[PDB]
Amino acid sequence: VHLSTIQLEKLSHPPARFDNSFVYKWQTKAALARKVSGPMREWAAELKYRTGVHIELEPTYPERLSENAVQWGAYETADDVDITVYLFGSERGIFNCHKLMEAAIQQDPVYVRLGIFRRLANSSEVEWLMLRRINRELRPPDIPPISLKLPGKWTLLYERYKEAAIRTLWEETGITVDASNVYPTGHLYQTVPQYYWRVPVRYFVAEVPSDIRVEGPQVVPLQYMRNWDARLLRQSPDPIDRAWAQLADPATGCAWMKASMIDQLQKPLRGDNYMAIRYTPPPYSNLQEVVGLG
RNA sequence: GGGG
Repeated sequence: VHLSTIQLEKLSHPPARFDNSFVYKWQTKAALARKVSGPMREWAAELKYRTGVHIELEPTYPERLSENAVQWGAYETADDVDITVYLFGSERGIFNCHKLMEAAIQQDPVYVRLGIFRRLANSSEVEWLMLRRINRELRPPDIPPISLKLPGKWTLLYERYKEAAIRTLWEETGITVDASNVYPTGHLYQTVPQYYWRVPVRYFVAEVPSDIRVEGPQVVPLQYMRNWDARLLRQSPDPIDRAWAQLADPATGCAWMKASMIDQLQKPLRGDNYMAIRYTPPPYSNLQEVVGLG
């Protein structure tokens, strides 16, 4: 796959807070600094590949991040959070990186999810392809160790929503879907000031043939659950594990599950209507009836 | 900086 103005204030001398590179500073809000670092620090890593400059963020007034009620007091939303961006690199680096950021501020970095479903014989219900990605141990305090997810990752710099959903679908399942068969189904943005770095998420759906070859993760494959012990996990007290043993393929790390099961499994850590809120097809797709979410 |  094919992998208004920002006022930078040059620091004549670097503060010992970080100790012949140049150092530039940008004072802005989390509404904008969210996009220069991106969904998973990935847009920052890409600004690093393209220009070589390193980026670091820090709240300007972290003390306001501890108050509950509202220059002083609690922040109302995560977008009013004051953020200080520091750029480290050559002068041509900060220069080249400066416009890339000025094009990134106008984009909308998001996480993307492609709900892949298949029809069943003797059926009006459908099954969805499910993954279990094991999260890094350097993760915020509200993110569990293992995430039961549908295929999808995040957009790259300059990448549109649906192409990212198509790209990252193949990266985690080896399945190739055509753009004419992907339909947008919704978007969520639920963040709180303390999680000022959270980006929204765009949702899509598509139907694959019932006999489709599910190869599994094609990128970072050891970052997903596979080759588990069938009996060991069958006695786990977590209902998701007990569901993973019964349904998932240990060779690929993928499982086909009904929407009545997904919402039940996701109910503790998400709530009700998990599938219907995210993956309800639009009427023009002739898919609402076959999906069964209405 | 993981939309479970």
